[PDB]
Amino acid sequence: GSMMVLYSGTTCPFSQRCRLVLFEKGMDFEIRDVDLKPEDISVMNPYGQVPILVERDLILYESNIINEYIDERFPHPQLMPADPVQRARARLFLLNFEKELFVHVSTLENEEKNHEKARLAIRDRLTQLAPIFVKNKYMLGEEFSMLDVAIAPLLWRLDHYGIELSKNAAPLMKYAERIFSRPAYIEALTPSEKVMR
Amino acid sequence: SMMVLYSGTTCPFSQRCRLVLFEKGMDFEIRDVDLFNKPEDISVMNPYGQVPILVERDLILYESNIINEYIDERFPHPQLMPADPVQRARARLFLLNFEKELFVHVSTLENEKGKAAEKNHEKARLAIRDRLTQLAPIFVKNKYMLGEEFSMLDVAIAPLLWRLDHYGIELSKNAAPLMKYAERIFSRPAYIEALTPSEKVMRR
Ligand SMILES: N[C@@H](CCC(=O)N[C@@H](CS)C(=O)NCC(=O)O)C(=O)O
Ligand SMILES: O=C[C@H](O)[C@@H](O)[C@H](O)[C@H](O)CO
Ligand SMILES: O=C[C@H](O)[C@@H](O)[C@H](O)[C@H](O)CO
Repeated sequence: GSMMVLYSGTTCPFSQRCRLVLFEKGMDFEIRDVDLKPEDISVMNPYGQVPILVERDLILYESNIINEYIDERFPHPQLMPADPVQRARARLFLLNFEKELFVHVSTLENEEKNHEKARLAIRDRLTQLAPIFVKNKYMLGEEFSMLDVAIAPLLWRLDHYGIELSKNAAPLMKYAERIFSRPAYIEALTPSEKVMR
Repeated sequence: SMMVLYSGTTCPFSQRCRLVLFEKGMDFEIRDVDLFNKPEDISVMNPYGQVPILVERDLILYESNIINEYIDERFPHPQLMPADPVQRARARLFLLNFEKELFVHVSTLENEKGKAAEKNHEKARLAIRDRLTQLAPIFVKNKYMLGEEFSMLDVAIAPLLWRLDHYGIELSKNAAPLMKYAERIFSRPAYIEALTPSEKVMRR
């Protein structure tokens, strides 16, 4: 039975992952907007960050941890592949997103010359990713997954972040629109996020 | 199982995977990798050019914790990640906090070389010392990291505890419960079997 409470940053891309996941699963939950921040935030998460998930005695932070937990509590729809081989591949992709893209998102969100280096790294990495979507509907092919969940807040914020993409990036934007069109995505978007595009 | 593990002979990350493999008693092949003369294909299989790498048929995994979670799911005996979703989540968060709080410093110690790295090494040592010393009181009442049952958390941290002398990390006396705990790990026959000859030399 669901008792989920999500402490969420209204313009936080990491929080948007969790918000997206909760709306995809269509279960009961409560979102608490955090203004960057009440004292209990650093009590619940010693790193002082959102998102934070609370369900009874459980306190979780880090968006991918939170989302994996939710995906296991409410397995429909399935966001992590059921097959162990596929699940491992996907976990490795998620991890690489964190290393290759979202460390730069953190720079953009949390910290000035570093911002420029961050944008360039994100452009370059997306340039490498773009050809995937020549043939694939979603990251793992036909099925929506945690990989799409994870990257969507970044793709959403490309203009907000002042990211210029290379010529080969067109299939990536088509892919991005396919995510943004999802009913859960629309529902999980904050008023503040909606203005970004 | 047709698992092949590319393993660094003194690589603490590789040791996690060797340890998991011996704990589960499955069939496997270890391919010993000499990181002083790293073969080109290591960088083909893993673009970060690091070991451990697990290859099983068409699957190529790297990152020790990803490899181990995969093995644990493929062969759940004994279960190293808790079955319960709440416990599994807690455990995953603990694992992640280990990588951030401890093993970024192990990476510094292992991967950065030269006289330039020595200031970074000293910081890595101090950070590891301070963090292990904070954790130590846990092992007064707990046999293993999650209590009575051995888990992935013990797997993850053991190669570091094994290497404290090797890294020149000295803990104060109040870290004794942590050392008792470490010996509780080291005495497991799986642990002893998974040690390479070079790793055995690491603790006088
Ligand atoms: N996060 C990785 C780190 C693995 C790693 O750093 N391996 C080191 C050996 S300790 C390596 O292969 N370095 C390659 C090199 O620089 O030659 C994991 O958990 O597997
Ligand atoms: O904004 C937070 C609200 O709590 C909202 O998320 C609802 O509770 C949810 O839609 C339940 O379905
Ligand atoms: O109560 C002890 C818990 O097991 C927890 O504290 C973990 O041991 C953690 O890894 C240390 O932060």
